[PDB]
Amino acid sequence: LAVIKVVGIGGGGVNAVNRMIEQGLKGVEFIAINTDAQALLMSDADVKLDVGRDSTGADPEVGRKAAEDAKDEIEELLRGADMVFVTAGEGGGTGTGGAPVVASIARKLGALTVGVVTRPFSFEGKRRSNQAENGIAALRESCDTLIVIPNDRLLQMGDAAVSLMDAFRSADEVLLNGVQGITDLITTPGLINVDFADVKGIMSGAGTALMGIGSARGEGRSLKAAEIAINSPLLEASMEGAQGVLMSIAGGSDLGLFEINEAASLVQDAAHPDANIIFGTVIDDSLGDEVRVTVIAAGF
Amino acid sequence: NYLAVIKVVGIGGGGVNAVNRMIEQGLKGVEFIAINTDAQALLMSDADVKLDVGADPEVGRKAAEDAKDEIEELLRGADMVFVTAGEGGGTGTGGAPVVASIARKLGALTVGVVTRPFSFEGKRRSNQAENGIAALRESCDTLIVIPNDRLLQMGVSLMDAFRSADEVLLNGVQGITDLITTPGLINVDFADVKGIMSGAGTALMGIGSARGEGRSLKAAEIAINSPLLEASMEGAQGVLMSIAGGSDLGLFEINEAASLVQDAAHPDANIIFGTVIDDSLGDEVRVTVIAAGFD
Ligand SMILES: Nc1nc2c(ncn2[C@@H]2O[C@H](COP(=O)(O)OP(=O)(O)O)[C@@H](O)[C@H]2O)c(=O)[nH]1
Repeated sequence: LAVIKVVGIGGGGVNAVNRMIEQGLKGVEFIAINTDAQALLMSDADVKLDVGRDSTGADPEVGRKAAEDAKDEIEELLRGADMVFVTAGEGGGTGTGGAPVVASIARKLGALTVGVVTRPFSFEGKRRSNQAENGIAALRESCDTLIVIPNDRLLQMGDAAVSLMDAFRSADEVLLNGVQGITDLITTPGLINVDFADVKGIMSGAGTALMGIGSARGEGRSLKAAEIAINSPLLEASMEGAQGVLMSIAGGSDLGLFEINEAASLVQDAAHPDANIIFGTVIDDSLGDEVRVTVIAAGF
Repeated sequence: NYLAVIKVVGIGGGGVNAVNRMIEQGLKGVEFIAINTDAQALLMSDADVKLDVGADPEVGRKAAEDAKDEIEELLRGADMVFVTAGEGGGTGTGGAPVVASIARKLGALTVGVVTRPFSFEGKRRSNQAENGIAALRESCDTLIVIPNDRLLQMGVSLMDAFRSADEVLLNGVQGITDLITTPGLINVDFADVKGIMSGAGTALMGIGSARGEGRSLKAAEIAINSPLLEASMEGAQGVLMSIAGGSDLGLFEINEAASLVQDAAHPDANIIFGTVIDDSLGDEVRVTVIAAGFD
């Protein structure tokens, strides 16, 4: 029985986590870390830590110092976790600076440490994009796996008439997608069981990674969802280059092995010839006639 | 004066986190108080009462001392106060002795719970772990010391080690409070608990669990021999034992467990014995033994 903790650090990460709770992500403890006591009052995370109270504003250095000052505190909150996720929106001060610290503390404790962060949209300014660049380099060193989701690419998906708040709600969703895609294999498996040891085996020290999501209904759903996942703009066409791929397919209890397999086979065929691919399934009884496929691609 | 008022104070990062666990597990019958002692960080809490008085013990000590009146008003009217800094060090280790002294001067039965870190954790300068214990020992009626090293002889990986420490910590409070607050076939008189705990000094704890036939005896045997007890059962002058179980828990089996602790305890020992009804345990029995004093 694995203990999984998901940490949302910074305003973006704390919003992603709330979205995760609101969408019903199960079998994980949620921890919100931020430098603003108000925003935290609003979070529905299980643990809420307010850091850098004296210091405190989009300065990654302030946020690193604020997490580092609270290092013992954070470590006490994490202690006992087999798996730790660190989600944030790269670019600001709290998530950018703080994320690597929370990651390093989890990795030091020997928890499978997975980072799940977004790159800011280009329209947000070259200062943020730069700070996210440095943020992700640091975070990379602290995580077993770091999935980086480029927000610009999210605009090539969903609606073409999306406002600025919906854009960021899509960022929340996709961060949920990345966490759920993995944790659900462990907490609520289907016919094909991929357990903590398995996920640990493929994602330990796998490095930098991208994700692809796809979903569909009705005839040929599993092939359709797999195909969308593998061609996802978030994967940045780098699928056929990946050395390690974890693939999760979720559907109701009625999800048969034939469909599972079809998706699996399509994915294999698009994958690198020497690719280590693990296929797992998820029971999710809320999905109806829909299946969703998540692909995590690493080792380029 | 007739429904024990029990106040559980978690102080510092590790203390509040322990209290939040207690709320999360559904610990009944007690009032929860969260005291943040750090200036730079606040761990939030769903505790009934919260006081933010904010990695040095000295810093915790002063901030607790500065807030002594507020703390005293928070503790006024309690019959029993628990105080813990939980796992990890920090300012809470400094603040704990203060809350404890305030509670004792108010005339409450003051029980501290403290943990000794795993040796693999290393040590921070000035022996501040051992000093936090000595200061808390001077301020408490009874200090329950949990030596985490002993956990690695119970039943272990690193994540289990840490999770076990948290679980036994919660039990250092729940084991005794449940006895007091939650009915069972054999109930205890608070005045007795106060009799064996008042000015008792250091105490150690032992836990045990078993299912099926001979469960009460098996769990009590595990609890009485617990490595956490550091075999202090022999010399112990004051012993509390509690058996938590479902409603069907038989008087005979209950009595066999009580008999066994009496044989194992020192001849001159005070023994307070009782059961708890917890219908969520199923076929399981959980025993807790608190051993205080020496021969
Ligand atoms: N997922 C998500 N990302 C956001 C949200 N708001 C802002 N962001 C992104 O997160 C980046 C950092 O902002 P924020 O997390 O508020 O900064 P911080 O709190 O100082 O780390 C921004 O540049 C955006 O790309 C949000 O509501 N949800």
